[PDB]
Amino acid sequence: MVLSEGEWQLVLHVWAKVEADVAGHGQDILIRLFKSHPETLEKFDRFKHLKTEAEMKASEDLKKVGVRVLTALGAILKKKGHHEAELKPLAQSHATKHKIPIKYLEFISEAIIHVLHSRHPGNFGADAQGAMNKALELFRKDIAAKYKELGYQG
Ligand code: HEM
Repeated sequence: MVLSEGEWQLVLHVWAKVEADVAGHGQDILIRLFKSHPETLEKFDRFKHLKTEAEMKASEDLKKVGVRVLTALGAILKKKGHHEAELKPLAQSHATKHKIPIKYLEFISEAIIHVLHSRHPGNFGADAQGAMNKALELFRKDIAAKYKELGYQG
């Protein structure tokens, strides 16, 4: 798939608002994930222990990870589709070290859209949301293809 410049602009425009507070958004997206799809939390040996949303909120470690998640995602989005190089090492670690199914990338996508929707209503109307969904869809499809090449495709 291919996004139009207009669609990229909508993505980048909300993203710029996310960038005003990476850590806070990182935290909101992960907690959202963990709450909606608790099975995802099992994938994190580091966080597995966290029982309640309050604990999750208090975890500096969880916060730290959210920043790394968003930072990486942000770098990919800014590439506007030319993200081969950035994807490689991400696909390698997620497929071979972390074993993260495409399904779970679907769930995080859903959490991202949910949080942007809540926090940036004015910059996240139907068009912007559609643009974001395409971008996240393109990410997922390219990562899936890499998984396959790497022997995981799952
Ligand atoms: C938007 C998609 C995601 C991006 C951009 C992303 C990015 C990252 C990055 C950059 C790191 C550090 C380097 C590395 O290990 O690759 C990381 C670690 C990790 N990620 Fe992803 N990831 C995403 C989705 C997920 C999902 C959905 C899960 C599981 C449900 C997952 C599980 C992990 C785990 C368990 C680690 C290592 C955590 C630790 O021991 O600190 N990630 N992730």
